[PDB]
Amino acid sequence: SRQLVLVVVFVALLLDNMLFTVVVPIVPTFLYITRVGVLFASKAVMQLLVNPFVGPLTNRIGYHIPMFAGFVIMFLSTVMFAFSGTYTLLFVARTLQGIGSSFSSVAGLGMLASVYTDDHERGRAMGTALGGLALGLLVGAPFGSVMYEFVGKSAPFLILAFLALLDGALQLCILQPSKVSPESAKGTPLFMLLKDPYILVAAGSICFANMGVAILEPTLPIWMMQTMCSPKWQLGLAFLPASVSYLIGTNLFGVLANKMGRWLCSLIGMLVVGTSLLCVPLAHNIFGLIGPNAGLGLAIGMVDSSMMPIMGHLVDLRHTSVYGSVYAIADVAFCMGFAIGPSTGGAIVKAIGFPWLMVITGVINIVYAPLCYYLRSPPAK
Amino acid sequence: SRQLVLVVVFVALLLDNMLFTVVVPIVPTFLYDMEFFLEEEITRVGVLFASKAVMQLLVNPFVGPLTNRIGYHIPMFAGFVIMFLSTVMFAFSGTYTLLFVARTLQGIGSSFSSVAGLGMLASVYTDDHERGRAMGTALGGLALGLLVGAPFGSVMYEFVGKSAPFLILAFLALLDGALQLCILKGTPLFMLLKDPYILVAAGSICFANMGVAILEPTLPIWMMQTMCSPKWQLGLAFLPASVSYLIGTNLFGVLANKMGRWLCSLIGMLVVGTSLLCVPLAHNIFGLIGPNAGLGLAIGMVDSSMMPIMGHLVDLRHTSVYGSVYAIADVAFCMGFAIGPSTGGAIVKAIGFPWLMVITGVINIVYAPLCYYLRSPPA
Ligand SMILES: COC(=O)[C@H]1[C@H]2C[C@@H]3c4[nH]c5cc(OC)ccc5c4CCN3C[C@H]2C[C@@H](OC(=O)c2cc(OC)c(OC)c(OC)c2)[C@@H]1OC
Ligand SMILES: NC[C@H](O)c1ccc(O)c(O)c1
Repeated sequence: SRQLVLVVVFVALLLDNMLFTVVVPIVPTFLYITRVGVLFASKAVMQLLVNPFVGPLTNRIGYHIPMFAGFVIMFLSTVMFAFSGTYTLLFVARTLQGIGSSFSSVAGLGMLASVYTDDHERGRAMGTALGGLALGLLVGAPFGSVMYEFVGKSAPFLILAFLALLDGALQLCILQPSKVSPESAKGTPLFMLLKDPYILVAAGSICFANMGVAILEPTLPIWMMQTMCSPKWQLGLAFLPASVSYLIGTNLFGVLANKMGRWLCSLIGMLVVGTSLLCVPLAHNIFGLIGPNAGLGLAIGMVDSSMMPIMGHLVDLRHTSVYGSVYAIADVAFCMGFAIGPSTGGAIVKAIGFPWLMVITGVINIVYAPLCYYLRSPPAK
Repeated sequence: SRQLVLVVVFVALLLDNMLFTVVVPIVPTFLYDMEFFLEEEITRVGVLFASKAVMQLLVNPFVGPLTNRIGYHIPMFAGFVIMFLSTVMFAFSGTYTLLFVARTLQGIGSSFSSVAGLGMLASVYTDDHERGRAMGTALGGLALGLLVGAPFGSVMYEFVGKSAPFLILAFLALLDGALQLCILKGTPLFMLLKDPYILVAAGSICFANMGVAILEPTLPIWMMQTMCSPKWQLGLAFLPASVSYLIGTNLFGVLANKMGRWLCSLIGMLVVGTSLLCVPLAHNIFGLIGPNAGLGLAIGMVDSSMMPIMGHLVDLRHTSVYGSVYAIADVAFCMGFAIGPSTGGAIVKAIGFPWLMVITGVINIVYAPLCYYLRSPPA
């Protein structure tokens, strides 16, 4: 039944981020710049304030009930999006989407770590989970775009709700969301784990790579309109190479980094993240961003697939075998990088500028890259 | 004949590089043989290896006016003589002090020979494209000397005794003198290190070359301490470095201009740092074929991407001469070979060699973002 758990996480993370990326191409057309920016950040902020309360929560109720709650909140958010047509209602739906995604991500990654106890196999299970995440990000944009250009606004949200119902049936079949079972092992407190430089280094690498992508997310279209003066239909396709490379890289490197070397995988991934971010503000046309964006996506996939099991290896080597808090910290890094991007990108660009922002991010990644060597062989307990 | 000057300069540079890289795997073994504990003498070994760089740095400014005053053949002949004494002293020295004098003489003679021979080659070939054919051939001979000398002394220290390779090199030096025996300005360097762009390029070259500069005095001792390899493999381990450097320099001289020189230099510095980090984890001679080959390829990348950048920087702003790119990278070379081995003894005494490799790799990686300064430099 171990494989069956991965199937849910493949589909749980598939649909959780499908609404996260299907709402972007329907909101600015529907409501028709700062006001729209704060809307997207609602998922990031609200999940950040709930992650510390979710980590220890999984130590007493298990990963099943939080996942079922995330499913329920997914259903409610998508159905509310299907009907609500005001700024406040969309903000509430976004906040619900963020909180439910918090449960879904944390519980899914924790249960994936728990049910897989071999580092080599767990480096491929998480790789395929991140591949499903990349597939969801790939399919979110064209889905909503096409069925808003044709079927109607409530159509894609209704279809996603039906797929969520299928997900609930699947979780009733295999995940068993019926009873609360506390974890036998007592996880270490979060503020012990924040004092461990190894977990700090891993979380920092993840947070800095995802900050490199997150800052690029909203800031890139503004730079495109300012410099290249390009139509709208290909702006979403601009990030398509990055997401495709992320999917390919997460699968391949979940296969490969176990034999390549985890520390080396993270180091080279951060180095290519830095180099790609340096080269990104140098492109003079849409074709010029295929290379740097593809490299950045592959690098972020490398960092994710190499540090996602590295957290489990660290917690198994030093701390106890309770997995909620470490992935709570990792998702906190993810979500903080997500939050810092859109709410502050305009101010950062107006103050220093996009090229200097990318240079700063890339230099931080490069200078931080050697610190990943600290995880080559962390001492045991 | 003009080709005679080419062959004599080729032999001179080849012999200089051969001596430099043949003193590498013999001095640690030679010192160990006398006693039969190298952590106490590592500092003196580093100072000995840096003596040539220090002495060359001291004597470099005088050679210019010295060459102007008396000519080229006499200082070039002086290099032959001092190299002969260096080879003979290496063949017969038994104490540390004698070897130090031999290395200092080798440095003085190397400076004399290199400067005088390159000046004579420039004087004879006034085609202005010839140097590109003749200078390229001379540098290829330098690369061949680096390729051959390191395993040479490694190969023939357990087979033909101790002074055999040095005697052969002295005999070749006699042939080099015989070949030459039947024969017949702008922007001084002190103002070329006041520009931050050229300083960035020179620092890149020096920090990339420091990976091998530190390796030369301490790697054979590390091998004899941890792996217990045979005495004819210590100089063999540097064979992958030479092969990788030749492959990388050719390939990237072909291929670097299309992807951008700054990107090639940045990637090369990053891979230099990664390879120097990977070096301490090698657990046998076979394990070092990967990291050492990668480090050699990385240094070749850095050189092939920096030398054209140095040429462009010198041409756009200052008035460049045939040796401006040679001089600036040379000063980086001597500075690296003097500051690496000199502080290497102290660093390995305080902390292990792996920490030294980690430190050098970290400096290279952190300096790597500084290569953005050279992306389209403006007057
Ligand atoms: C030692 O003797 C040197 O110092 C030469 C080499 C130094 C260093 C090195 N030592 C080793 C020792 C080993 O065993 C212990 C094994 C491997 C290595 C390697 C591999 C890496 N490496 C580089 C070697 C290359 C030489 O430099 C040039 O070839 C050159 C080329 C140019 O144009 C193309 C120039 O510009 C016209 C120029 O002038 C500035 C110089 C350099 O200086 C003459
Ligand atoms: N884990 C998500 C990752 O940061 C990412 C990669 C590529 C993207 O186009 C994206 O929106 C997010």
